[PDB]
Amino acid sequence: GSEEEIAKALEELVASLAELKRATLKLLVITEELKKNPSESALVSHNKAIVEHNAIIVENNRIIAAVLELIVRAVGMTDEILLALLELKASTARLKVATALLRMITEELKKNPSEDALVEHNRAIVNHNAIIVENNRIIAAVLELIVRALNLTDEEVRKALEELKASTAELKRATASLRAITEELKKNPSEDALVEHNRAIVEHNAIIVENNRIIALVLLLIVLAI
Amino acid sequence: GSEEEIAKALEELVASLAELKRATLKLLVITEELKKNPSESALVSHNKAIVEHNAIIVENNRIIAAVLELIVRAVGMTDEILLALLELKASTARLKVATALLRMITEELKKNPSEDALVEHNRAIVNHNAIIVENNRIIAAVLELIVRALNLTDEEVRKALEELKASTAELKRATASLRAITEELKKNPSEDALVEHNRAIVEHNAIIVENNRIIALVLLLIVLAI
Amino acid sequence: GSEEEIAKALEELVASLAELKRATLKLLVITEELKKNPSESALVSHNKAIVEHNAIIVENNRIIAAVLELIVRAVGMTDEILLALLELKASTARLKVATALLRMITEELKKNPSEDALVEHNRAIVNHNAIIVENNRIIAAVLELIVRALNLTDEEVRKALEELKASTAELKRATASLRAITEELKKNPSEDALVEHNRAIVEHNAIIVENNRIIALVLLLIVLAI
Amino acid sequence: GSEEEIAKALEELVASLAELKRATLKLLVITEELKKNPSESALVSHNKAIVEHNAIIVENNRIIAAVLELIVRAVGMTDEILLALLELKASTARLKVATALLRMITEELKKNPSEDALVEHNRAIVNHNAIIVENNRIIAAVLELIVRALNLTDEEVRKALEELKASTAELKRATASLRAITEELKKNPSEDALVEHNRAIVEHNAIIVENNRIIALVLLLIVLAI
Amino acid sequence: GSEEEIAKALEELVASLAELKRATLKLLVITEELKKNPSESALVSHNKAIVEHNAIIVENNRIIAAVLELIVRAVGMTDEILLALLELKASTARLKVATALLRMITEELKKNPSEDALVEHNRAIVNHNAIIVENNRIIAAVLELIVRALNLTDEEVRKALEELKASTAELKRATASLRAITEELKKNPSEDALVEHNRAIVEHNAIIVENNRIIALVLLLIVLAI
Amino acid sequence: GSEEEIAKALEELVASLAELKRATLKLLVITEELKKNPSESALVSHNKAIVEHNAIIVENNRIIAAVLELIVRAVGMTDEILLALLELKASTARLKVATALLRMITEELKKNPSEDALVEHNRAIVNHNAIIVENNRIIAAVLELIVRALNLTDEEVRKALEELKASTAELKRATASLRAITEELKKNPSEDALVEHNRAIVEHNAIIVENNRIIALVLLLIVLAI
Amino acid sequence: GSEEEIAKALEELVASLAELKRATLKLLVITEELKKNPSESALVSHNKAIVEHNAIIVENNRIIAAVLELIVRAVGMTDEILLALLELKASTARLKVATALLRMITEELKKNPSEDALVEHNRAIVNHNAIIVENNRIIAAVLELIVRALNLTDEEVRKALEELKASTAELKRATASLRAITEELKKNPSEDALVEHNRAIVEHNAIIVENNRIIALVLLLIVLAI
Amino acid sequence: GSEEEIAKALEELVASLAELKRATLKLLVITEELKKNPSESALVSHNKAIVEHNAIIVENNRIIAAVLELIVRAVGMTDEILLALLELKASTARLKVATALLRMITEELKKNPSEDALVEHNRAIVNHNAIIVENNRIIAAVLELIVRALNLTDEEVRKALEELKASTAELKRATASLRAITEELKKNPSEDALVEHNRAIVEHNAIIVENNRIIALVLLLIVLAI
Repeated sequence: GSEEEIAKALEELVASLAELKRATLKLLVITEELKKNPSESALVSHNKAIVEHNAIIVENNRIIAAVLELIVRAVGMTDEILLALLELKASTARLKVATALLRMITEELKKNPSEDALVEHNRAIVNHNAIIVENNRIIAAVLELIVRALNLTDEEVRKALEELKASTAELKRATASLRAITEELKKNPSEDALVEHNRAIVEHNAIIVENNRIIALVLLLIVLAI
Repeated sequence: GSEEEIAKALEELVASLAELKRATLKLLVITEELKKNPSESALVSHNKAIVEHNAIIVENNRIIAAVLELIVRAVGMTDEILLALLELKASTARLKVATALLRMITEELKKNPSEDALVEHNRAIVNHNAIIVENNRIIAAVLELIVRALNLTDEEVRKALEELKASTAELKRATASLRAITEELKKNPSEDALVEHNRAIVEHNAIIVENNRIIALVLLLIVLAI
Repeated sequence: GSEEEIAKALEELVASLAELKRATLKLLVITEELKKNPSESALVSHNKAIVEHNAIIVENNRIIAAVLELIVRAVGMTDEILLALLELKASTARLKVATALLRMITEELKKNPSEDALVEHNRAIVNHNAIIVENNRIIAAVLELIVRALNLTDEEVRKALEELKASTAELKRATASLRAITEELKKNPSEDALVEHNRAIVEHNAIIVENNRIIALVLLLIVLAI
Repeated sequence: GSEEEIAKALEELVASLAELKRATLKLLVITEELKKNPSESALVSHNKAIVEHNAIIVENNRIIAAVLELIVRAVGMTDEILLALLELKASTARLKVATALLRMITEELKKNPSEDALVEHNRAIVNHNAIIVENNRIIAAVLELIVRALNLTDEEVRKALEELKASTAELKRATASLRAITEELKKNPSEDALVEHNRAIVEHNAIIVENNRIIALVLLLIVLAI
Repeated sequence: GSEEEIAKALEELVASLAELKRATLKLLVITEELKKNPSESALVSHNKAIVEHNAIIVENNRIIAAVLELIVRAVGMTDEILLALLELKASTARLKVATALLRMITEELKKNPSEDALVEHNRAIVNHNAIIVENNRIIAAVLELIVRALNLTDEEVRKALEELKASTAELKRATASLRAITEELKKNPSEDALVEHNRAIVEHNAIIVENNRIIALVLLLIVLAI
Repeated sequence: GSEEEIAKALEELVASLAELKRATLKLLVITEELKKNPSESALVSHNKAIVEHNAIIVENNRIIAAVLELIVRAVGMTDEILLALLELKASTARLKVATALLRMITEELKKNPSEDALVEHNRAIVNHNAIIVENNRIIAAVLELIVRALNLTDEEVRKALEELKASTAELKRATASLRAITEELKKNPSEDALVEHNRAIVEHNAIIVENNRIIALVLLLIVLAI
Repeated sequence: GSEEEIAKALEELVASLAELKRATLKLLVITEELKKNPSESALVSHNKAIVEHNAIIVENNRIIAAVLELIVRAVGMTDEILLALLELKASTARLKVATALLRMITEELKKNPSEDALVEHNRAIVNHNAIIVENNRIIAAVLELIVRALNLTDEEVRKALEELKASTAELKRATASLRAITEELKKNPSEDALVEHNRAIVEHNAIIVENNRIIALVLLLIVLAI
Repeated sequence: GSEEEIAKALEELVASLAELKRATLKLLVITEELKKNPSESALVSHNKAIVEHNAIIVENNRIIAAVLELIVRAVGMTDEILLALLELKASTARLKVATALLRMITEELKKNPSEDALVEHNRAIVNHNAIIVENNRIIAAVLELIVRALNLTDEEVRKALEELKASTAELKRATASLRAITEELKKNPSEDALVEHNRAIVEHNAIIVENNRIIALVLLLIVLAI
């Protein structure tokens, strides 16, 4: 795209980041309220709020993928870039699918809530997040390839990629930990467990938001360096 | 006011009536959903929907009081009209107060829901409706006075007033019936009772909406007859 | 307004006239279908179609009043013009009120239809039309005053005013005739009467549409002569 | 506008000219058919075809006015140009009004044809054409001013302006002649006269089409010279 | 564009070149027939054939400009390239305008032919050709810039550019010669002159076709070298 | 644009200049307070105030670029002007990008402040300013071209351009000096250095504000001279 | 506009005239104080007071232009009136521009005062005044046209226009004289010259105030005569 | 308005009447002093006192017009009343305009007094009074209509209206006489004439004060009768 398109889309990206931050703060609020005064309708409303937070994350990742396609068309594709963009477009579609899946089981839970339904819903949230994580790993791989293809020497870019690789390994570890406690919950579901689990989910989402911040710093540094 | 003001306000009134009808249909839907698949979070969400429906009714009654004030200033006050308008303005303020009361105990229920809280909330809904009923009786008394003061001979107006008086006596009977089953619920609260009770509430609200329709026909006939 | 505004508004007027003609043809169709195969749901749907046709007529009269206000501001007010425009604005508001009244009793009929309700609805249609007639008389009086104030000597204009005065006296006679058969129906209501009556209504509406055509010719001739 | 807009609009102009020529040929055909086998339905259909031909001329003049506004914004306004463009915009609106007037009396004739209605319709066609003529005189005055403002020395332009001034004086004379035979017809209406008159109308329209051709040559020469 | 678009468009270009060659051969035929048996209707038909040949050249130049825009978007704009492409787009629009001008004066000649009209038409053909020449000079300048911007070392490209620069200077000389004999004809118009002149026109068009062949060799060599 | 648009936009420009001056005074205040009582939270708040001051500068440069686009469309583009405006539009987008980058690392510093983060933030402020400088150099080159294209002989304009060229060379020198001390700080970071550095930043911003004042004097003189 | 709008705006005009008179008296005071005790800070403060006086004059001329637009819309435009109002709107925008220019060089003088800066400031005041003069000449030409268009025979109006033409020619002569002494000062700048010059400026402003008084008498007479 | 508003405004009216009486006595004093010891500065100061007396009359008429607007809104408008109130509001604005005109030529006289200026000032006073007279005639017509609309049978009101009509005819005669001697003065201006004229002015003002007294008695009787 043109510099006007790229710049406009980065303004939309930073707007989406501000909205994502605000939603993360709100989710932390309702997580505290649930911790202090846990109840069945509180659990249902908290889960629905988590679903809307995830939908904001998905829109953030869509805008990032759009910006990257404009950036790569600016610089030019390469073999490894083209294979990573085909992987990115696949993961984007898989995410839209899992987003619809999550929203539909959310509506089932809202209509007919029960503890078993909360367990199933939490496990489906953990699978949706694992798909977001894979989307972020592919986006990070694309940015790694774009920087290596440019041969960009900016120490600000190298520093931001060291941050992005650290955030990616941290996000893998947090994803594994969340799948582990999810398998615990599935074995021993209880309201106290549902609360501890939703807490760990909110920590995982916070780590994903940090990942999206680092990704946005890499995009901004690249767009300045080209 | 001028004929433009009255006509504009009647456009706002008919818009509010269409909105009220739409909300009544929606409320009947969720009442059926609650009847078929009753649950605690369904009860909480149903009660919150009743609160938003009542807020729409209150705005309808506010617009009616505004129209009547413009109509009476058009025709001129009289002793009994002025005394009924002072009674109307008092009842309007009492309704704004009870509306805030209901919204605040609604937020308490949403935050900390339980069966006892649902009973208390249903009793406060029944008191809010009883205040709406008194508001409608005073508005009907005002229209009765305006027509008798004009000495208006239109048989369409007399017919609509016979409808309005029948609807008013019906609304007294329905209010008494709802207070009776409310005193039963308070004595013997149960989920099955909470469901049967919310059903009776929705029937009472439907009768109030019929009353507001007849009231709007009387206002339209009066504004045409002057 | 400016010549661009007036011309645009006359394009809107001629568009509304084409729509009105199309609706009149459609209404004649359903009148024939009702005559051939009369039934209760056919009666209800015919009345609802008459209500939508009347709403189109009312929008036509609104556009005519707008155009006349722009024309008079173009030429300049005069004592009799200003008094007639205040009479026109009053009749416009009264018409918006009666339009809402009719739509609301239409919804009552649709929801709770019966032969008595059809009679009451037909009488309310006849009153709505009588208000349309008064709106047309005031609009014709305004155009008579505008032409006399300009002192316009065009024989095409004089001819169109002879047509407009003939159409106005014809419309008074037709209105009286329709009120007469309405008083018959109210005395002796029957399905055969409801059919004959709805036929006479549709004839009356056709005469109103002829009046609106002549009115539009007068506006076009005036706007060309200034 | 940009050179792409001007070129596109001149392609639209030449397309409209080809369509206008085709319509003129068709109109000459039906004029001959009417001359050979004159009849009432032939007269009505011939007049309706004249109305559609005039609508094509009006669209041609709208496109010419658009092109001139883009051309003048290209060169820059001047006092006499701006006053002539305000005269052009007024004449454009007056023409849209008379076009709607003509179409509506056309529909009246088609619906209720008679010899008197044919006379009135032919006279209204002659007035519509006289308005087209005034539109063309203003467009020619604008082009005269644009060329004199540029101080353009091209002998091809001077030749085309000598053609345009000759065509304009010819069009004044032909318009006067057509108004003269129209006043004859109005005095002595007969089918033989209606036929001879429609023939003279079609000759007048042909002269207007020649005027529009010369106007388009002037626009093309100007757009090449800037 | 993509390699599929570029290749398809070059297939369209070579198709247009074959069509242009065929048309040039046909035009030489009718030029000989006119030389052997010159006559007024032969002159008119020959001129119309020249107009259709020029229209084919114009379509060829449109396709060349399209291909160049796809090629430059492939390589990237540069200051001098962007300024030459804006000059090219201007010349393209000027050519579409002059093409319409020529077609319209062609139709005037066909309808009302005379020796004076043939002289004027031949002079307008010579001006149209001079515009084609300027279009070709700009296209050649664009290709010169594209090759210099790539820094392309292919001796086949350098050879084709030496041919293109020689053809361009030859085309300037031939254009000047044709304007000289055109000024003679305008001074001393005669049928023998019209024939000798149309012969010189056909020679000039043949030189333009040679220019378009060399241009196409440069485009093909560039598209292979990138 | 019209004289109203240009004048309104220059009123917005002078309003932005007054706001920029006020912000510069405020920044000098807090710079002194930091010098007298330096502390980590004082450093963080000072840096955030510098970021808001830079955002005001960026809005000032956007309004200047808007005015220049209206001015050039008033006079007409030229080759060197169009190339400089494309350079300006690119630099405008690059500035919006770097502005978002700065705001995001500002939020990172505010959330997780430390001395290392202050060093990195100061280096990013110096890069943002260097981009503002490049924006101002391009704007000055554009104004130089507009004046030379008009061939404007006003001695007031020549004087203001000698001021603008002196301010531009001064701004280059100050930018280089600030990058030099930034490389010192990066080598030897300390609180005392951070303070001395923020002082030099504020001096650099003051020089940019002088540049924007001279630019506005040139725009005002040009708009009067056209 | 309506009689209320015109009258209100004339109340604003007479208020602005009273304020202008008061400011002229104050400026004469400080002019005398400067003459008696001339000094650099006295010169700076006197010049700033002259700038605020000129800003009051500019607001006076804005209100006058507003009133004239309401008056002409009351009576109706004409060709020469419309061209003079376009000239007035242009001069109004040019004045707002020169007003901003003056205020900004005023702030430059206040911040960095010197004898050279005082000379430059006085020359810019003289240019600002020359623009005020042109604004007043255009306003007087508009009033001359409005009166001639009305064909107003009132001897009070003719007398006031003879006064207005005399004041206008006097203002031209005074403007030329002030430009002459300005060219002296620029040639031979000295504190004694700066003082003598500021004296001549204050005399010129007094003559402008007399012009605005006569203009207001003409507006009042016209508004009474319409 | 309310009875409190009407009563308060009538208290303001009676206060203004007392002030008007006091001012009339003072003006008679200075008229006598001028008669005994006539001189140019006595003439100037007397005229300025007449201007302040006229300003008091204008404020009296404003308060009366306010009271009438409250009274008519109390009773209700009618066709002739509404047309007279529009005439009253117009005359009120025209009077505010002529009041400003008089005050401004008063300031011109005070600043630059001379015998010619005194004559011109006296003629402008006589025109100002003629506008006051027309204001009073319109106010009397409004009161005549208000009383006739009420159909008020009070003999006190009929008597006061016979007084008001006599005062009105007397005021017409006195106005004509004053215009006659004003036309004498304009023909034969002299100090002895200026004195005799100011005397006749003071007699006219006394008649206006009698008119305002009768008008206020009629308002008081009406407000008691409603």
